[PDB]
Amino acid sequence: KYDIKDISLAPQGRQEIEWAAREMPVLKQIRERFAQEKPFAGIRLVACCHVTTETANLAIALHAGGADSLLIASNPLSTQDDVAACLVADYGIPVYAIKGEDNETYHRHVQIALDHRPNIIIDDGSDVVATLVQERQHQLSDIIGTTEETTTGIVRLRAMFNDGVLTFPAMNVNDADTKHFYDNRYGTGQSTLDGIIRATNILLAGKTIVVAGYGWCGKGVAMRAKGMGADVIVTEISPVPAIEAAMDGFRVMPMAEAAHQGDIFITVTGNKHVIRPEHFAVMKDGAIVCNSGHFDIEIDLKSLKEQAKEVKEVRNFTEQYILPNGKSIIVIGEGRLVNLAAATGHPSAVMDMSFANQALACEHLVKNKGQLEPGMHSIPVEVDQEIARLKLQAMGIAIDSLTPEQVEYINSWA
Amino acid sequence: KYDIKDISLAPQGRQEIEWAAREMPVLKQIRERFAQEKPFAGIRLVACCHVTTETANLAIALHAGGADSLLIASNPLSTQDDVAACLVADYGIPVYAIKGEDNETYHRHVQIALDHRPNIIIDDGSDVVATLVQERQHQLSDIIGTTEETTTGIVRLRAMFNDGVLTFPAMNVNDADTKHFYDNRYGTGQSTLDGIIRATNILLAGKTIVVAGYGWCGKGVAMRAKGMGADVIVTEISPVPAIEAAMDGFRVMPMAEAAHQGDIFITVTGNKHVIRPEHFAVMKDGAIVCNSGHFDIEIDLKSLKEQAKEVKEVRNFTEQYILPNGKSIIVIGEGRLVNLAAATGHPSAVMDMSFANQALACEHLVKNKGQLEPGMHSIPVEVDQEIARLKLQAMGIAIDSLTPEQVEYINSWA
Amino acid sequence: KYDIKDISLAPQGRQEIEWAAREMPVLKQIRERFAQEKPFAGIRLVACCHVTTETANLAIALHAGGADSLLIASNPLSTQDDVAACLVADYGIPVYAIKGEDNETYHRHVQIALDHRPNIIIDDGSDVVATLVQERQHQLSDIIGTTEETTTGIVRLRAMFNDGVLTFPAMNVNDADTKHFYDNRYGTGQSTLDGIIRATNILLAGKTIVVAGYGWCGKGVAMRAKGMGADVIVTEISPVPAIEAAMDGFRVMPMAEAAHQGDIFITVTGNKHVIRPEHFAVMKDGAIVCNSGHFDIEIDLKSLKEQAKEVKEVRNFTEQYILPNGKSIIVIGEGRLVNLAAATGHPSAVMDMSFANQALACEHLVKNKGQLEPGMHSIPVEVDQEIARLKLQAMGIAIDSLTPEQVEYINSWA
Amino acid sequence: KYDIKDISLAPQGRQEIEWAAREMPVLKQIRERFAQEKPFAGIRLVACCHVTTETANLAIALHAGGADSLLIASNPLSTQDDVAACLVADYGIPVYAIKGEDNETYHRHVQIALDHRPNIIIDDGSDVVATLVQERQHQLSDIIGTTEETTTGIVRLRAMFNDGVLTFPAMNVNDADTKHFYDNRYGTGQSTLDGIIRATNILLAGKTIVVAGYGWCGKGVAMRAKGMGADVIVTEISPVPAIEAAMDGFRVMPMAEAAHQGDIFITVTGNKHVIRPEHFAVMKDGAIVCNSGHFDIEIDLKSLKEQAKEVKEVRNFTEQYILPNGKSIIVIGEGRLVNLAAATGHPSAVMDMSFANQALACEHLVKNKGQLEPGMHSIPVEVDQEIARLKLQAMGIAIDSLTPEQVEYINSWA
Ligand SMILES: NC(=O)c1ccc[n+]([C@@H]2O[C@H](COP(=O)([O-])OP(=O)(O)OC[C@H]3O[C@@H](n4cnc5c(N)ncnc54)[C@H](O)[C@@H]3O)[C@@H](O)[C@H]2O)c1
Ligand SMILES: NC(=O)c1ccc[n+]([C@@H]2O[C@H](COP(=O)([O-])OP(=O)(O)OC[C@H]3O[C@@H](n4cnc5c(N)ncnc54)[C@H](O)[C@@H]3O)[C@@H](O)[C@H]2O)c1
Ligand SMILES: NC(=O)c1ccc[n+]([C@@H]2O[C@H](COP(=O)([O-])OP(=O)(O)OC[C@H]3O[C@@H](n4cnc5c(N)ncnc54)[C@H](O)[C@@H]3O)[C@@H](O)[C@H]2O)c1
Ligand SMILES: NC(=O)c1ccc[n+]([C@@H]2O[C@H](COP(=O)([O-])OP(=O)(O)OC[C@H]3O[C@@H](n4cnc5c(N)ncnc54)[C@H](O)[C@@H]3O)[C@@H](O)[C@H]2O)c1
Ligand SMILES: Nc1ncnc2c1ncn2[C@@H]1O[C@H](CO)[C@@H](O)[C@H]1O
Ligand SMILES: Nc1ncnc2c1ncn2[C@@H]1O[C@H](CO)[C@@H](O)[C@H]1O
Ligand SMILES: Nc1ncnc2c1ncn2[C@@H]1O[C@H](CO)[C@@H](O)[C@H]1O
Ligand SMILES: Nc1ncnc2c1ncn2[C@@H]1O[C@H](CO)[C@@H](O)[C@H]1O
Ligand SMILES: [Cl-]
Ligand SMILES: [Cl-]
Ligand SMILES: [Cl-]
Ligand SMILES: [Cl-]
Ligand SMILES: [Rb+]
Ligand SMILES: [Rb+]
Ligand SMILES: [Rb+]
Ligand SMILES: [Rb+]
Ligand SMILES: [Rb+]
Ligand SMILES: [Rb+]
Repeated sequence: KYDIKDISLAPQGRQEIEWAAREMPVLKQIRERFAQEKPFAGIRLVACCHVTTETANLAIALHAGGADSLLIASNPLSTQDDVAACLVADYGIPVYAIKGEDNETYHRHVQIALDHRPNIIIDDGSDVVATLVQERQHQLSDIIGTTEETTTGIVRLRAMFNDGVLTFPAMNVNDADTKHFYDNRYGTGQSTLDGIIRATNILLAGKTIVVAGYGWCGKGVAMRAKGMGADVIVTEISPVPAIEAAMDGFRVMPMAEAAHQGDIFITVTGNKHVIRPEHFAVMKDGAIVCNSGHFDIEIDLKSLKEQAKEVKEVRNFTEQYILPNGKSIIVIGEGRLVNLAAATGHPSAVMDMSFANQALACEHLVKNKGQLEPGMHSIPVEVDQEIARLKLQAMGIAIDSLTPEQVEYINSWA
Repeated sequence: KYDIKDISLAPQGRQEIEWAAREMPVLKQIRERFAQEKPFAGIRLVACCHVTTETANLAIALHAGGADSLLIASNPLSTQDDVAACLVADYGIPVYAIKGEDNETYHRHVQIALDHRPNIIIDDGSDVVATLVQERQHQLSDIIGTTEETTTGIVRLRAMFNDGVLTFPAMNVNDADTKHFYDNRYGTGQSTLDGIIRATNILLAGKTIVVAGYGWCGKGVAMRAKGMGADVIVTEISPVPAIEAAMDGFRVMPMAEAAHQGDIFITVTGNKHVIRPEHFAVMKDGAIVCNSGHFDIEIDLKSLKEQAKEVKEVRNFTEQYILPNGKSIIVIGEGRLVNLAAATGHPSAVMDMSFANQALACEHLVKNKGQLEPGMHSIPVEVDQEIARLKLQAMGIAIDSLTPEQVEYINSWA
Repeated sequence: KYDIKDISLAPQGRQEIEWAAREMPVLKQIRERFAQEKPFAGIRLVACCHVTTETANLAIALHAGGADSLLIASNPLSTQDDVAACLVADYGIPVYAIKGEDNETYHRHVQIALDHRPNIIIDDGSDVVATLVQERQHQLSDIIGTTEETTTGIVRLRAMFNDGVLTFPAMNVNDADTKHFYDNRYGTGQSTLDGIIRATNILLAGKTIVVAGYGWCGKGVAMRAKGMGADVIVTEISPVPAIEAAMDGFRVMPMAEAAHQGDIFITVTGNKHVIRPEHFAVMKDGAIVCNSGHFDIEIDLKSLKEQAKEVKEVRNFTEQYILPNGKSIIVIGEGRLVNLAAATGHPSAVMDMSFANQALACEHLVKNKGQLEPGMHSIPVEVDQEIARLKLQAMGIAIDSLTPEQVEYINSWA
Repeated sequence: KYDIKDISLAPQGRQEIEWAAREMPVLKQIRERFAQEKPFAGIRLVACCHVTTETANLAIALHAGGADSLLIASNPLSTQDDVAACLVADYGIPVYAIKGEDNETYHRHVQIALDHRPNIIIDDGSDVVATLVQERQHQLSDIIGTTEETTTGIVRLRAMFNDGVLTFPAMNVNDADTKHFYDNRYGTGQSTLDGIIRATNILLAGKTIVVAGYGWCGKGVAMRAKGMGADVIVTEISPVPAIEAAMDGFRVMPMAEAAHQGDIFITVTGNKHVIRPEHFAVMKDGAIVCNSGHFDIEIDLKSLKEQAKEVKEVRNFTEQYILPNGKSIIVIGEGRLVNLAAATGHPSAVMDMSFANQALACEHLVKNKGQLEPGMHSIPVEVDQEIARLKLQAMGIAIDSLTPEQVEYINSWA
């Protein structure tokens, strides 16, 4: 079966999926090869991903390869209901995903997905893999391998590995060059601001925007906020990215100092409770807070709800918390990934490369079944580099190649 | 009465109007003085504006001042139907404006507006003022003055003046410092890209974006396109702004040369047929064209429709024209103002200053009734500067002031 | 005769003058017409300019036109001694200008210039014109007109006008579009940072740089400081440019608040005592202060010297003032124009347009002798626009032109 | 003994060395510890480095640690003669380095340095290490280890390793986070443009600048050229950095296409013959070419000299080659590292971290003598991270630290 909002949205979803595919030519080439070679014949697969037009294009590629897939939502607010209807109605792919589903429904979907007995699990944040290892030790025989889309999931998998429970291969998709160099940086940079503007309509120019974290995502968000005229503050816990932020022209300071100054706060750390009650207490009246790291827990919304004497929905995706002293704190997207909650996530141009990595990582797991050591595996260099070559070609860009004399010069030392 | 889509949308419109008001503190101060002083007591007023949350806040301010106002849509795609509902149901202000109305409905609304016998007309593009002068010479005895919001309207007013038919005062709101330095540049820069992204979800980074025109709007569009990672080309007809664009790091070239290279074309010239049939024929497969100047005629869409063998709707706000050779041209928003057709227009932060100028220009017209010469009047300097002082204060920014000795130094030449 | 450092430097000066001429093609075209038409036959001329390779190219053009010219230094630190040598030895043009000359030498040079009995005076800062009006009322019968290169000179001329003593025509070269849109903004933006880096070798990335003033020069300085990775603070006295700086992404605040934070301070206001004793006392240990407005009095160096217990020369163009608490304040170029004191001033590409305006303004004065009203005259629009057309062509940039139907559309209001 | 230009320059060199040390506080702390602990007592050391004020501060730190050092120039045009005089006269350190020395003198200095019988070799480009391994196999017993400052040297060392001749430990200083993230990127970005401007005085705004290579140095040069208003073209041989360049807003193309368009060409590839005769032949008349990669061979100057019918020195650091068809090619710095040839190299702020890595890498080699495997060693993470911590502290920047609960969250997976 399936569990979706409205099957009648399938014609609209089909339209949106085809529009998204215009900038996914690398994944389109992979799909056409998969249709011929059927690498996933007889394989059962579970994908826990954001249910978007880009994920649909990945799901259709795995379907073309013969995979018996089941899809569930990575996050209650990121699901595109028209996409879910199209995958069920047009491709017969079971989808368990409703935009705005409660937590009980989400956990039921994880159980149904584990009952599919997947051989391959594509995960985004590692929730299904963690639940497999904790609750379904008796199913581990099914597992050929798993993949992990995002930085937060990679951290979880390392914790699993160090705990001695990562007893199967897991492909580190996030850390492929063609994933986090583009998706995490340029994709998040544009789509995070997109979500903020779609939720609030606010002018970014002249605002002070605080970016917590200066890794791949933070560099992108700060870069684009600056491009839109914002005064950017960066917070960090490590000195190397902190120095980078300073030399990129941004003001670096502890969050306690930034909390007095920000008009908009954006967390992209992958860590818990980066913005806390002692920070809410000193924020400007009407300060906006939002999260672009995989889990909402980066903002301590639980404490904010306790502190506040009133909460009201002021707009789509926008809630106003009123503190007992009468000052307000505006939260976008209930603290969930603001690019996917309030807009449509990354453009398909960067998801082409992220999901090419997903598709070829799944092919890698099956082709090498019985030959991969348990634990985390990076994407093979040849795969990573071929995705880049294909994407640069599809963007219409030509570059140079080394001559035999230049190759001789590199290998020379005298 | 009125002519709107659905009066049941009024509670939603009220919520949106109040959200937009948060960054209109200057206009709010004017509203509060107007409610005390009633400068528009006994005055009938027509406003032909984009029916947005920002225009609503202007209409409420004129209402507090005593104006007997009637509002019609400047453009069929920019009307926000919940705003129209709120103005009718909560303020008793007649609104003739339905999103998506046809051309005949629009011209019927203009005739209704003129039958209101306004003493003051606020216009955006000067269509109502042109109709008044053309068809209603007998009504000119009613006119205390008019105002004009946008650059294309100022150009039409100059042509009316030179034709000898501008026989009343017209306030040049567009060219106030606190209007086109901010609205036209920073407002359009953000909101134009907002409309493109809401229509297409396209990644701007890595695209070649052609901006036609490097005036106030084109400077803003190019600045923010560059900030979002695009490769920017600028076209021009005048050498001073062309040199500026070169020294700002942009490529400058004729549109015939840009036509082969652009991925996204954005017209902001105020002129007719800037993108032409001979340009469509050489564009890249899947090039996107859109317009952010007041009238759609900047793109020769009539010719495009005759060159195309087929037109498809690919998603909201987006049409795909397929040429006989199979290549596609994408049009956003039917060539209408892309920021207002596909998104919500400028943020309220800059419309605060634009519409503070409108309200104070109307006050200037009434206080000086029977004393102003016919023709175009600029916004008085003391007014323009007071809007800037109030806005800067409302942004929480403090600056310096000259000491008495520094003042003496300025007036010393020895 | 002349008064220069070393005439043996002439071959070196000739080489530098010819290098600078490569990006002065507009002025070269004017020189070639002048040599045919001789507009300055029988005219005596004084030029008080920065004695640079660019001024040399201007002097050569006036010479080709027949001018009996005499050149003196506008500023003791900006004189290039090899340029002075070449103008004397190769062109027989009297030059009174020695790099590093003392104040008494400068004032002696002004007296020599006035004894030349000029009919035309080109001034930069209006010092010679003020001396002429103040001391030489009997010579005013010689004057056909004067010109003024820089913003501070225009301000002094306005004060002369309002005092009733501007009894001849003065051409406002600074405010020509092709002057202060390019020279003042992009020229100063690059050359000011050039002077700072040549004086100090300091990394700009990661520094907080305070720019006093956000007019044409301050916009350029802030733009390029930001481009080099600095955190930029802007101070102002007027709200319109303050809002601009905020929407350009810069922090705006009073200088008293900036004084605690800046690593490098750059004054470009045209006003007196913008950096003050109460600012020195709170600056960071090792803060650098410099001036890029025409006169050094923008920084209160007199007070700094009295607050300091000791001053050391730390390298060329750089002085270290040590305060009693042991903290240091670094002054570049003794507070004189840092681009011209520590480097070579604006690139010749923008001086081409500035000094094309000078040459054509002198021609305008002579062709209209005995016909111009006393007071300030702007550069004629046809002149300003022709300079822009020639410069754009010389940069190899082609743009569009309106078709006949597009022209008709502009003049249509119906 | 020693071999320098002029011992009388020592007072000026002392001044310049002290000025440079103001932004080298990390290396100053290392020097003070070294003065106490004497890690290099009884050690002989050779450094082949650019003989700059920053290298002098490193040499003084090694001297404080008890090292018996000898310094030679890495490059004939980068030597600062006043620094060389100060090291000889004030510290008794043998320096063999004359700015502008011929190739025969440079090779003699390498022989004298090898006759010092070093135990530690600090190299920049690996020339001395290669000569040791090729010519002095009988001295390898002396060697505790070597270090390598730059990317080109690292490539050479890998070639040595793969050839089986890297029979001792070599510290990869270049690839430390606190080296190539800042030095190669932000340092080269500023100092390369500094050198171009000091040599030519050219306005960068409005020029087309071609950057060959988009690694750490290329990203910096392109970023700063764009910050100065240039239209930037990037050439590459690999698709990952090529896609990055596009998404950063730059035009990516093969060098054969860029050769027609560039006004200024900058090579930062580390490879041979990136700009070739077939490229010179299509360049604009007056195109400027320069190199910022360690060796000049990135530009085929040998072929340019053969093709040209004439060469003349048009300015300091600037040569004009005239081709038989009369077009000119301008070369800066004889194709040598333009930041060091025409200016003073990187600011001391970034060399503080690069040379902290050098100093602590030398301490690491001695502390671990007899315990390091032959081959290339990366800088230990704890050393790399401590340099960053110390530099961030000295820049006056404070950041956050993880709470115990955040640490628990990272190590958790369920
Ligand atoms: N919303 C999206 O579409 C999207 C896309 C990609 C990744 N992500 C998520 O974004 C987050 C960040 O990913 P990334 O690739 O940038 O990771 P990263 O490892 O590259 O960077 C994270 C950075 O945050 C810093 N940091 C950690 N804790 C911090 C704290 N308390 N305060 C300040 N800085 C802190 C770290 O020092 C590091 O520099 C993860 O949750 C990842 O899954 C979201
Ligand atoms: N969409 C919005 O919200 C919005 C906001 C403000 C203004 N506008 C409109 O935007 C347009 C531009 O206004 P502006 O204030 O920038 O005007 P402007 O007068 O300051 O600039 C227009 C520029 O376009 C150039 N130009 C004219 N015809 C051209 C052509 N054929 N090709 C290339 N360049 C050409 C002109 O030389 C000029 O530099 C007007 O139609 C105005 O009404 C729209
Ligand atoms: N060094 C150069 O090569 C060079 C080149 C051009 C002009 N200039 C000089 O630069 C100065 C500025 O010229 P401009 O064209 O930018 O002038 P402008 O009139 O366009 O701008 C000056 C700005 O400074 C602001 N200001 C004035 N007093 C201030 C104060 N006390 N604190 C802060 N802001 C203050 C004004 O509000 C204004 O916005 C003048 O002295 C001019 O002669 C120097
Ligand atoms: N001048 C300075 O002060 C300074 C400072 C640091 C490093 N360097 C030198 O700069 C050079 C580059 O160093 P890096 O750290 O940026 O190296 P890197 O390995 O990070 O980057 C080099 C880049 O050039 C590209 N490339 C190689 N051959 C090419 C070709 N033929 N055409 C185009 N692109 C090509 C590679 O794909 C790579 O992306 C080296 O020679 C290094 O020693 C100089
Ligand atoms: N349009 C999208 N569709 C699917 N996944 C997305 C989209 N935008 C972002 N993501 C992914 O979501 C992850 C965070 O949960 C990121 O690693 C990113 O790859
Ligand atoms: N949010 C908005 N509400 C009302 N008018 C707008 C909005 N955004 C842009 N405009 C105005 O529309 C005019 C163009 O028709 C511009 O001059 C601008 O002032
Ligand atoms: N290279 C230069 N040669 C001559 N004058 C210059 C140069 N650079 C700046 N100036 C001029 O000096 C004036 C300031 O005194 C500026 O208005 C500017 O036009
Ligand atoms: N100021 C400087 N002093 C010494 N070495 C430098 C300087 N600037 C750049 N370099 C170094 O030169 C190397 C290239 O030969 C780079 O790796 C860089 O670390
Ligand atoms: Cl493949
Ligand atoms: Cl008011
Ligand atoms: Cl001419
Ligand atoms: Cl240490
Ligand atoms: Rb979508
Ligand atoms: Rb080599
Ligand atoms: Rb709205
Ligand atoms: Rb010069
Ligand atoms: Rb130096
Ligand atoms: Rb966790």
